Amino acid sequence: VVLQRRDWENPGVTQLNRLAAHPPFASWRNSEEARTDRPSQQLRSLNGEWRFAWFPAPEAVPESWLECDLPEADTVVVPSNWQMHGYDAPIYTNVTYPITVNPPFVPTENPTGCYSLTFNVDESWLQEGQTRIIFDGVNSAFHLWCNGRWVGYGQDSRLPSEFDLSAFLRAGENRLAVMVLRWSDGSYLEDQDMWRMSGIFRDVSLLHKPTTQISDFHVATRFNDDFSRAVLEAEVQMCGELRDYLRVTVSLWQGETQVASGTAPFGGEIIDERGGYADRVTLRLNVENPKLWSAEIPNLYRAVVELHTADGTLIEAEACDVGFREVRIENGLLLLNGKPLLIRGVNRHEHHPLHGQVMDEQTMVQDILLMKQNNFNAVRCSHYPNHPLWYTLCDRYGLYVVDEANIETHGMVPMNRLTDDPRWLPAMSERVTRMVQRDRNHPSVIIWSLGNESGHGANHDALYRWIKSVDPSRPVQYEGGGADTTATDIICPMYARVDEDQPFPAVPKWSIKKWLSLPGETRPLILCEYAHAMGNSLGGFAKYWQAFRQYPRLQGGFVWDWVDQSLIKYDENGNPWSAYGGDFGDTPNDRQFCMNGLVFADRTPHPALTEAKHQQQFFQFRLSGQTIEVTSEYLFRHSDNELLHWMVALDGKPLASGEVPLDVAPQGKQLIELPELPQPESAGQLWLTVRVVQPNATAWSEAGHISAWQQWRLAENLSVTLPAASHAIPHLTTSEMDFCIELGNKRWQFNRQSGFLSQMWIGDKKQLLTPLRDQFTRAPLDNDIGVAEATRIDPNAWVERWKAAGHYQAEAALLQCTADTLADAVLITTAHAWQHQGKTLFISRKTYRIDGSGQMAITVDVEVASDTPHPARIGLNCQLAQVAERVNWLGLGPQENYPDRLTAACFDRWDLPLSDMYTPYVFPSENGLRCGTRELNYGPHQWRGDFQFNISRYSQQQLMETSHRHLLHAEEGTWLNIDGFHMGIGGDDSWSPSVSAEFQLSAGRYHYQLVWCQK
Amino acid sequence: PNHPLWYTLCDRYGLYVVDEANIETHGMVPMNRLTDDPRWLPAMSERVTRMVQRDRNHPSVIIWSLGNESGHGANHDALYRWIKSVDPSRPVQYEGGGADTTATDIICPMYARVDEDQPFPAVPKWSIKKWLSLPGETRPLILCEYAHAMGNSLGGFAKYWQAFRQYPRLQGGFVWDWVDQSLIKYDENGNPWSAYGGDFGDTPNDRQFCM
Amino acid sequence: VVLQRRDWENPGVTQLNRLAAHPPFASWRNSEEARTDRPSQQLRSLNGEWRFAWFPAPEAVPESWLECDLPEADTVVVPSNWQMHGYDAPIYTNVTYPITVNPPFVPTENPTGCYSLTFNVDESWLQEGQTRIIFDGVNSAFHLWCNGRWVGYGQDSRLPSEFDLSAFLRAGEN
Ligand SMILES: CC(C)S[C@@H]1O[C@H](CO)[C@H](O)[C@H](O)[C@H]1O
Ligand SMILES: CC(C)S[C@@H]1O[C@H](CO)[C@H](O)[C@H](O)[C@H]1O
Ligand SMILES: [Mg+2]
Ligand SMILES: [Mg+2]
Ligand SMILES: [Mg+2]
Ligand SMILES: [Mg+2]
Ligand code: NA
Ligand code: NA
Ligand code: NA
Ligand code: NA
Ligand code: NA
Repeated sequence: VVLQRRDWENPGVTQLNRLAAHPPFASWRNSEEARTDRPSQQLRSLNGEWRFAWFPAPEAVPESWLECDLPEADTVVVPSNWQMHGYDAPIYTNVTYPITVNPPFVPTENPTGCYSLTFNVDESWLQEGQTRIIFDGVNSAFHLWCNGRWVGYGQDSRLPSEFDLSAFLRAGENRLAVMVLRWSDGSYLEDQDMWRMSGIFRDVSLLHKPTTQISDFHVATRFNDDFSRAVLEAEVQMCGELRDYLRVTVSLWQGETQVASGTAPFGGEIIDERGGYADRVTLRLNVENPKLWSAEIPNLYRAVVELHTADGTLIEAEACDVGFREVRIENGLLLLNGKPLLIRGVNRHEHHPLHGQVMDEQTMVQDILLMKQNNFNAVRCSHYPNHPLWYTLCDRYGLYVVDEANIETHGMVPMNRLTDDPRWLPAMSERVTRMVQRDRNHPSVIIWSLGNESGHGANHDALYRWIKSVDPSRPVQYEGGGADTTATDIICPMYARVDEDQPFPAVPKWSIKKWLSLPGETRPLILCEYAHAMGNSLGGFAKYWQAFRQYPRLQGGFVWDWVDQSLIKYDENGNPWSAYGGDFGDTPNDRQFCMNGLVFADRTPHPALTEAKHQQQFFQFRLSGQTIEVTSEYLFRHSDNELLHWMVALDGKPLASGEVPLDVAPQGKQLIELPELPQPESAGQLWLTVRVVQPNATAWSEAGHISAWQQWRLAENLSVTLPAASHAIPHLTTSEMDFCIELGNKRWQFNRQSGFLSQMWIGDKKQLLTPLRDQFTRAPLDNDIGVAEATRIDPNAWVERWKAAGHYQAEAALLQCTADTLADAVLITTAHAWQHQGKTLFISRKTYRIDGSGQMAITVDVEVASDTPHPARIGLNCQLAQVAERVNWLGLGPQENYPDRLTAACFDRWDLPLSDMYTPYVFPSENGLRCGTRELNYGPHQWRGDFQFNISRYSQQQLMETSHRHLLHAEEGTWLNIDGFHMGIGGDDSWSPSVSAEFQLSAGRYHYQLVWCQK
Repeated sequence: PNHPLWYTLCDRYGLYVVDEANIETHGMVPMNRLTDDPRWLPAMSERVTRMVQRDRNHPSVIIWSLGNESGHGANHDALYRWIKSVDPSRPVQYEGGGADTTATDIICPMYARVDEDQPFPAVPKWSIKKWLSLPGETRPLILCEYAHAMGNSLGGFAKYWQAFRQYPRLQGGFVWDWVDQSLIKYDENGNPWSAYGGDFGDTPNDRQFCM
Repeated sequence: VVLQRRDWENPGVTQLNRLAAHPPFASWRNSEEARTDRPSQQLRSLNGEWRFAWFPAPEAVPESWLECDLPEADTVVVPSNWQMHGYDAPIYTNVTYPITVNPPFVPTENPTGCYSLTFNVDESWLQEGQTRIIFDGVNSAFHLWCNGRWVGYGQDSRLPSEFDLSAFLRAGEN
């Protein structure tokens, strides 16, 4: 019958004998436990060691397994994904379905997980009431047997499936048998861009309820105009036998204080001609001056729902955290408690590099802490309902949540093929309706989402209206079909750019500024996805935030995304390395596209995270003469855990510092006048830095937390004093092959065949391993690479244009190499042409001036042919002989920064270990650049000028040639890249050119100057 | 939905048709117990979607109905929007939950009187003249059922028609109903007679209310 | 499977193997016949004399009935309501359900109409294309078998239920 019906190939059967969905239950039999959220003896965990056997198909499972343990089975921890235990390979595919697209059919080879548990049930649980099993997450579908008897069936990987086991259990030893199918008709609705895994990956629990029970409860909070009065409305539903003596009490608590209470017998108001709900009641509680919930101040109350008898005997209690907040759209603005939100959001998948898609509390808290510490106030559940604890944590820590239905049909052609099909409406409706029924009481959830990347079908319109009808308290959004369809309250595009239109047919991505004012358009715009943080990315992130702040109806967005979906593999010596698509024999696959995070999989930050933090700052600063103006972007809180540290430094040398307490009302301004600063004697640029510091620890941060910072140039004194002339004079030695410059024991060698500084000497120690040459290329970032365009690779991608123009193959041709003796210096003049098969790409003209002081002044003038694609960089490189421990620089830092991602970096004197000047991106690329650098120190060398640089033990060539970071080997000496100019990194998306025009090297003629000397 | 030939005949002879989904849950307590329940949405959706897919090409079909006497539930709102989305060419009506809910483009009460209010709790039947001008109301009013023609009836039929002609937004209605649902039985003499509820041993029954 | 699954007591199962709904089809192989709305050779009526046996419950139906005619069956006109042929009583109730309100369950004593038809199919219909059966209205739910083999299931008394019979039919008698 089970093998005969094939319920996993029928979108009309999404469950059999599954109980109704509901908010989180614990069936407390003690009111104080419910109030204080203590554990409940009526809610047991079945997590721990289970038995597991893997089969290639459900037809291969022996019938004996229903009755007793398979000797061949292993003992595994549950929850788990079975790919994480190595029973088969996890698959990384983005858009293309991991199975042949033939709905509703799945492959006959369907990996099957056979889970079983032998466990005790006490007779007291069976003597009365109802015992149910709860599977919080099973991927992708499953049948359930209890003591050899079939119980039911479930689909939807991301919401709990519950079954009444009351008639199946015996007192004493019981056995569960769970047959989990990797593929089902549900998989067609689960095409999210992530690892495709399977198994019992979320909690399993047993819940005992009395026969007469609270079956559902809904909490709403409505307010007066100024939010000084609230009504809390609680609708309560029961199951079992109705009796006149039954009562529902709802009490509301602030800490240990009961704030309000209401009691009523069952019997709802008249609904229609047939009467009302005899099995429901609605309690209304008045609350004066409620403490309001926000991400800023997550004020929470506790509501306790008691089912009891008139004489005061408790039957059972349930409870939830209540956050008094109103979400509404009015006049084109999304308001929370009357105030326009600015969403500092991120998309977050549930991912662990060891445990796969199994979530644990520690990882969840770590993510929330890091989010809040980096000025995020909002998270999108991309693209499925989360582990239930996630919402409890967001309620308490204070984050705005977009709860999203587990529906994505990205790989369909066209994308709406299923979602326009009425045959798929039931299956889609359950994914939406069961999420709402589960999560509707969480205050952190402020917006519902209908799913992701499933086009726009009539099924979306139906389910949009269903949500609007059952829950008017939360806007509904959905991006599919062009981001502004009739199924969305919010214009919610993905990767729409700030100023640049991308007018695709049918589904254009308008520039976000333009989008708001299209004829007839009134809604708020919040990007559901933007700033694709794949690898070295988040270029142009500041452009988004400038527009967010300037335009009221641009209310932010959610970065894609939080955490790299890299998985851990082990080499022969047991050393872990980070793996991505294809590393498990999974094919077809989308390689490194699973890694788009602001943090690595182990939650170590990428440099891009600091740019996010800075741009999402909650205080804005302006400087006018002596006065600093601080503006608060908080909506609800005063700045009561904030002080402003200011610091004035001359070229990194502190000159004055101080601190002022911040007392800024929400949306307010404070004026801080600095003291009149003493005049510095020496030349250089004064820099003002201000930090906002949180003196007191919070639930989410340590004492001393820096939340905001800003820098300005103050007065500059130009160096006018003549460098007191040295008496020494360098000597020119000329041979046919070389120009050699000599000063004391210092020697500079210029090769006359190549035209490059080929070697330098201090005494008898060589300084270079490779000659100092021009470099116009970088090891391609993920943004440079893009995607494959079916029959070939996209010719529009930066890497493809560079390769086609012969940038990586370009060979230097010497045009001129001359030497001149001056009064107190030797002048070397060179010119090179870089050519590809007869076409001149670049001309470099250099002068090298070596004087008595031992300094070599390099002047570089470059012509770039207007018809060659703009080059990745205009700079010089060499492999230095020395490996030193520290790198010291006066410039932007301390972290990696690029021309379109350097707003977070500060100008100062920085000192780091060499290893910190390399960014360990899992997919290797150009990395570790620091911009606006005036002085660089490494070992015996000092370079001065105005440049960008990176420095590491890996050549651009190796980075370019290596697919994984663990495969990188330190080279002899140290590779130095010094750029006069470096192209932006982009990142608006990672599958098309995204470097903005002002960050491309398009000027045609470039000049930079550099001084190389010994320090 | 009717036998498919009905719509062909209405196309050709010329009658305006309200096509109505096969959903009536009158005997539930309260009336919307199933239609507000998301577990019943799939079964309900099929009765609406499959009607629209069958009948959408008939010119005689000018209005879609979501069913009859099933209260007002969230499933009605979903299915109302589904129809507006797939077929913008036809208004959608539904009488349940008070005749003027968010699930109807047309105020479509049953047995609302001309001048007399019937102020039932939750689901009042206002006078039709009064209903039109209720604060914020703009929709046309067309009675889905009026003038209950049971036996010696249609008293005051003129009163409806006077109002229909006078008020532009009173655009008429559908009499209840066309044909007596009596069945033929045979006695001892083998002579046919007209039978109603109870006459087949059927019990409980509602007697002559089928006529 | 059929008696075990009890699809008639499950609001999540409204059909099995039923084809998508669509506007009226006739599948004319001649454009002029289509234009003039004349009969189509590809649309046959199965109305007429069928075999029928009444049972008090689906459990009471003999397995043999799938394979061959039941001797106790009567020959009846279809389309028909079996109450009009006197097999059980038609019930007139207005609001109150004729069954106990206990959704989704129905009485165990659930009158069951066992219809059958022996009919012929042209060999040409089977050598090419797709042959479907169309039930314009069946009240209130039904399972369908063809040549002893289970085809599918349908609900909603007032809309056509269509099933693909191509793999079930043989040339000649079915
Ligand atoms: C590559 C695009 C055509 S689809 C693109 O893929 C991304 C890869 O991280 C994300 O999954 C985005 O949501 C999706 O729009
Ligand atoms: C008797 C009323 C309470 S219900 C009333 O019954 C009528 C009897 O013909 C019709 O069926 C109407 O549609 C219905 O509203
Ligand atoms: Mg299925
Ligand atoms: Mg996708
Ligand atoms: Mg704990
Ligand atoms: Mg059924
Ligand atoms: Na804004
Ligand atoms: Na991705
Ligand atoms: Na590489
Ligand atoms: Na009129
Ligand atoms: Na009647």
